[PDB]
Amino acid sequence: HHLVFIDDGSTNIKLQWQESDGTIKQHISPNSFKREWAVSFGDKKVFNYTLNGEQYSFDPISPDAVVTTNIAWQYSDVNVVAVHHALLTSGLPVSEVDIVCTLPLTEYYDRNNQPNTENIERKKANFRKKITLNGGDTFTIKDVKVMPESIPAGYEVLQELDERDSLLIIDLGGTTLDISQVMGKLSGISKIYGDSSLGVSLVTSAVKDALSSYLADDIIIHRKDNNYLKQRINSIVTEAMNEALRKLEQRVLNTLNEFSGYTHVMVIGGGAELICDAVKKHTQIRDERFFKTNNSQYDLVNGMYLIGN
Amino acid sequence: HHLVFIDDGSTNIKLQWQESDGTIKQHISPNSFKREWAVSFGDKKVFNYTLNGEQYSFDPISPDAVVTTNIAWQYSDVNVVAVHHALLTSGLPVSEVDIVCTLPLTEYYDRNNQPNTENIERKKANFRKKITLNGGDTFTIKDVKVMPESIPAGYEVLQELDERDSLLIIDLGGTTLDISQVMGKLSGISKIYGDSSLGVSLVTSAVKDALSSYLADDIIIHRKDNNYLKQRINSIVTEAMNEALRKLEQRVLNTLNEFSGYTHVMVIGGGAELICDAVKKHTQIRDERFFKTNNSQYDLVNGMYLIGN
Ligand SMILES: Nc1ncnc2c1ncn2[C@@H]1O[C@H](COP(=O)(O)OP(=O)(O)NP(=O)(O)O)[C@@H](O)[C@H]1O
Ligand SMILES: Nc1ncnc2c1ncn2[C@@H]1O[C@H](COP(=O)(O)OP(=O)(O)NP(=O)(O)O)[C@@H](O)[C@H]1O
Ligand SMILES: [Mg+2]
Ligand SMILES: [Mg+2]
Repeated sequence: HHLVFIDDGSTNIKLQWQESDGTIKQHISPNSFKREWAVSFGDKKVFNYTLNGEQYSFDPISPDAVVTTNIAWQYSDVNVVAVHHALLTSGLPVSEVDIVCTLPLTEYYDRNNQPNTENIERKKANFRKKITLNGGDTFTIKDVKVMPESIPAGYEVLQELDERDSLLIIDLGGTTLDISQVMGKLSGISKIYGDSSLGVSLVTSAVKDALSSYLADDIIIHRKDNNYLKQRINSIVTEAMNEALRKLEQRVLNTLNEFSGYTHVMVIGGGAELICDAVKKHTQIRDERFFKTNNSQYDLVNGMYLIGN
Repeated sequence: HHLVFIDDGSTNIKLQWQESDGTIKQHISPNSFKREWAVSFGDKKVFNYTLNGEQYSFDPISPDAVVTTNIAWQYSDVNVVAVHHALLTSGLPVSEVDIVCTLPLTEYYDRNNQPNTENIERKKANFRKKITLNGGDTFTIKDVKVMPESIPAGYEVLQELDERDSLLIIDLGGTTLDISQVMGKLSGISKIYGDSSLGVSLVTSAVKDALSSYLADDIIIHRKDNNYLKQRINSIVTEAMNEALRKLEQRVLNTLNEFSGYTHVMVIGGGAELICDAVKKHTQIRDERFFKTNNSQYDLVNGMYLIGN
């Protein structure tokens, strides 16, 4: 079977898997689905699913998309649809697959930092829900393993740490800021933290107000090039973005005040690039001990792959 | 002992209690504390606390206030400080008190909608942490009981419902939208929902951007009076607020699509007035079965009082 590692996040589903020839592929797919089939009169291609006697369709523009920011989204029908759609648009041949998926830190672990067995099993069972697609066959999910978010992204680093050092893993997602503090060699977890009131979406929504999702996203990724901005549009948007970024940074730095005793720091998630500078400065962590990739939104799923593949 | 009912929310702490003479009092106190004593050279009055060998002070203006939007805030040192400060500014005489406090729906209950016993006990034990105040004595918390959020606010109504009807309780807080669907006579809970990516703060922050916290709060509460706006300031702020409100409404209505089979609807929390209209319209719930007070931010703590007092 193909083995697919899946970071099913509330913004995008990230996939990683190894091809027959040993080539490693990554994939990303939005999770925007409405609880209704999409109608095409001939122009658009549509992905119309049925899950539990309910219609779903991929829809990246309707405002009536199903919410994905609630806690129980991890165990929802629409999550299952989102994962099947990701598989279906990945380029993998339709087939039986084993998967490894994630639960957010505060779902994977209980408030005593021990694995939450009931949540883990609920996550596995969710993918037994049966799905159909109009005008095509669907992947068949077989074995399901569950990992926590965060930890796998830091594991390659954790292997190099003294059992006594501890890595601070800072994950700024689209809708959440989650942080773990983990003992070297993954000998234990000293602290877990989850705050769903801040994510990249703060900045995206701010920019959007000053003014699709793409325009704002493009404006943000190209904030360092003045000609792109002037070109892409027709000074206000700019100030708004900088204030959003400023407020984002302020709150992230506030959050870090909840942690101490860490010797190493790593920043992951799609928002890593937006707070990287402010986090390095504030932590005063000597650079050899500060970790950030150039593909931050895939750090988790890559770490999962290196562990479980 | 005085018995104090406490809704310790991430924005404000709400208190309710009965006086010796049977008079019912309510109180509200912000939860903004920095992990450091506040310095007064003679002008300001300061509340400087020590919790676990750590300094805290009430601070409604410094940006470095301790975060209160993370999940574990319910079990934090700073929560304990916030509750003692609320008591201390309530007008109650300093003394030994029994209290009833709340856990959010998704902390009080596990993902199988059964009471989470470990979380409940962790909440009780939190108030055993010892606290001191500079230049004054602190209340002594004795017995602690814990109720869930939401349910108590709807209980007076639930008593009147057929065991077969079900009340949809919609709680828009400062940082969270939580919803329960409860069988009449509190015979059971059919569904629990928690989304921490939306709250009144969306609107408050939007207004603030268009431009203290008060100015934005005042602008919002008086959005229906054009002279107040013109007077309070020096058209932009207006459009921004209306777009924030519009987006708020859109997402709340999206959330309601996750629920069905309810015969009654109730809207509570500080944000109830901001979505009341859109919720009544969208639900198409006949008015005798739609419940909203004129003191929405105290609905929970009042319901707790009526139950436990
Ligand atoms: N280099 C970058 N600069 C700016 N934004 C980025 C960058 N890379 C990714 N993003 C965006 O950051 C957002 C968050 O990405 P991501 O962390 O993968 O979301 P998520 O995992 O699905 N959300 P969550 O459930 O809260 O953890 C997305 O909208 C990305 O497009
Ligand atoms: N009638 C009103 N109109 C507009 N805003 C209001 C009104 N009443 C209260 N608010 C505000 O709404 C916000 C949310 O209040 P509240 O629901 O009590 O917060 P909370 O319980 O502490 N937050 P949370 O932990 O997310 O549940 C506060 O900032 C209030 O000031
Ligand atoms: Mg993520
Ligand atoms: Mg509340």
